Amino acid sequence: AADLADRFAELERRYDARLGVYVPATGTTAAIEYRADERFAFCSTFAAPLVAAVLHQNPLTHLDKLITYTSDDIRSISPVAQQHVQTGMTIGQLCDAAIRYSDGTAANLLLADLGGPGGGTAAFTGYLRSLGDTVSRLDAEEPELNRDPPGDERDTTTPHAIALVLQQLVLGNALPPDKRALLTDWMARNTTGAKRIRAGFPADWKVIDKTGTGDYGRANDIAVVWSPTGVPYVVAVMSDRAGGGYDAEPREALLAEAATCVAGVLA
Ligand SMILES: C[C@H]1[C@@H](SC2CN(c3nccs3)C2)[C@H](C(=O)O)N2C(=O)[C@H]([C@@H](C)O)[C@@H]12
Repeated sequence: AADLADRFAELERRYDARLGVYVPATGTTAAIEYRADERFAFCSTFAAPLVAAVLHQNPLTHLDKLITYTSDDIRSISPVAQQHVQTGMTIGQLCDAAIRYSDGTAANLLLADLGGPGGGTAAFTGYLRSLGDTVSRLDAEEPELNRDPPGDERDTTTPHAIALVLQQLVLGNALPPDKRALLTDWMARNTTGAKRIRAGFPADWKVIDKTGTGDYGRANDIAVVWSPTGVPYVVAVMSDRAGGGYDAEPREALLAEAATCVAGVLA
């Protein structure tokens, strides 16, 4: 706050970055928005609504179905799937890995499970449309979805759009309570987000999140946070550093600082 928009702009200059932030309005707080309707690549953030789509589409015990895969299926960072290729992974294990480790092979297999044209990308986009998101689009799977040139609309969402999607999934009634809890718990146990939105909120706030990182210095985090008294907020922070070209380093610190600024306003 000096003001908030000024603080975000200062961060953009510091990190030679484009920063997008959205926090939906609540009973007593106005929406926080900065470049909130600009498009940014999903990166692995899409895996959160992907898991919601797969959960919604199937009986709960579909989680117990074993999926087999092999060498040519490992095409992207896949910390868990690389370890289990010899035995296979259940849908539940794939959901766990896709969310908690940003496992790209897991995401790819879940896309294939959802099925339909574009290896599942069309049905994934259709799931978002069913939640009233007319903005986001997924066009490729991993790793290609991380590589669209700056400005290209393929594989993008916006801080505004993805926040409203996440709000419905975790806080709203997009999913029945049992599936909602599975999704929430996986994000609660995320391993990839300690230096992002989590870094910006006091330890007595609960944080669940799904990160994303890609080329052109892309670094995102979408989260639901709860105050010490149980008041929830949805926080979407997205960034890229197109000025550094394809190999621009993603800079988590930017997201941590942006989240700290948001937390200051929400406290
Ligand atoms: C690039 C990963 C991660 S960030 C990357 C994983 N990293 C580290 N692992 C151990 C130490 S740092 C850096 C990054 C992420 O979510 O943070 N993300 C995606 O988005 C892909 C894609 C395969 O789903 C991946």
